[PDB]
Amino acid sequence: AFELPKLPYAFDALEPHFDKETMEIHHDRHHNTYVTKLNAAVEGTDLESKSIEEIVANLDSVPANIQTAVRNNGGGHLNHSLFWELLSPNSEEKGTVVEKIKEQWGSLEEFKKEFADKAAARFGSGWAWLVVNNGQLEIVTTPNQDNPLTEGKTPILGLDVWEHAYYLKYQNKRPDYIGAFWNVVNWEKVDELYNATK
Amino acid sequence: AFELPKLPYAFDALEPHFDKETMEIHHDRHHNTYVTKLNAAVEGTDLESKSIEEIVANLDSVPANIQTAVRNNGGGHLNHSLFWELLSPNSEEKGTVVEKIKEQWGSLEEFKKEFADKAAARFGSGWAWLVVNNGQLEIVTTPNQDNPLTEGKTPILGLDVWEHAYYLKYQNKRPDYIGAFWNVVNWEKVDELYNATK
Ligand SMILES: [Mn+2]
Ligand SMILES: [Mn+2]
Repeated sequence: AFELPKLPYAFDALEPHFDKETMEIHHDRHHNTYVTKLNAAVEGTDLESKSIEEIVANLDSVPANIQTAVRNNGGGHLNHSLFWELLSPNSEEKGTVVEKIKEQWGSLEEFKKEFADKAAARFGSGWAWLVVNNGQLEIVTTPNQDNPLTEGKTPILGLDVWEHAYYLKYQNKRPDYIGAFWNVVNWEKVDELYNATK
Repeated sequence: AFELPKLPYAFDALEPHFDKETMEIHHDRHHNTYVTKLNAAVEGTDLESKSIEEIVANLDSVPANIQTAVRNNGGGHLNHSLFWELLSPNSEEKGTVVEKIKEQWGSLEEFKKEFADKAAARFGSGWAWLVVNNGQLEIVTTPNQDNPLTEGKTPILGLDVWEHAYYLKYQNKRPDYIGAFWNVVNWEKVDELYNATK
């Protein structure tokens, strides 16, 4: 069923912000494992022929016996597939969302400050998200590989704050990693995901 | 009130099992942060002059306004204080508990298998525990910095499977880390904690 998407750039395309060793491991091992376990959980079930977005949006309906496996690895598959596409070696802070951000938060900087506090505050493994909730933009975080789509909020930007995403280059300094992320945001993709809600 | 406990050995004393850079960061930053934040949550209160074990044990009646900070950072302070004392550069597979394990699981290698499978199955950030409950041994894992003492079960052995504990040396290879752990278990301390429940 599901497959591991190829990266849209080289492992080292995001240095010096995200290190090449991490990009390789993160994608080829961690993501891939999410795919393997996800396929095992869904094979033989109604979920097999569903899209990853459809599975995660309707995770509350998934049978109790495979719900955790799908929640965690389906989560994993969706979240990382989004993540790779939301990164870019030549981020431009412009476009539809940067403008909606500017209008809602006053500055792009004010927005980053709020995103960074919430992302740093996520205790344990999780993700920080910019989501649209019924037309309105808001910053939420989730534990582990949970995704706001499960609660009917469309994510348009996400940062992975599992320690495996930053430890090799940043060790404990998660605030420095979040700071480096801004330089590699794929705002074009962010736009594409926002405009898909309209 | 609370203080960062000193390590009973050198930063490099557990090599080649747990690397020295990890031990230093793990102890000086990660554990220290749990201590700083716990101190902020309990200062000027009842809890300040209590022992970390009794705080964590009676977390369920700690007022809802500081519960999360105590749970996370107190739990953090407890779990790591146990962890450092539960490790040794002079590890020796004998004693009261080894014998009980032998009796209950059949062998050490059987008990290790079940411990290693559960430790590897803990999704996200967490700990794997050997606990005394109802005068029997039981393997359980907990999320984040939760400790089975809160659910009335006395832990006697504990393994940190937060990615910070192993990423620098093992990266994604959590099983290899669990494998190395066996070589530095301080079973003299496990005996002491087990015998304290009698
Ligand atoms: Mn990840
Ligand atoms: Mn730890």
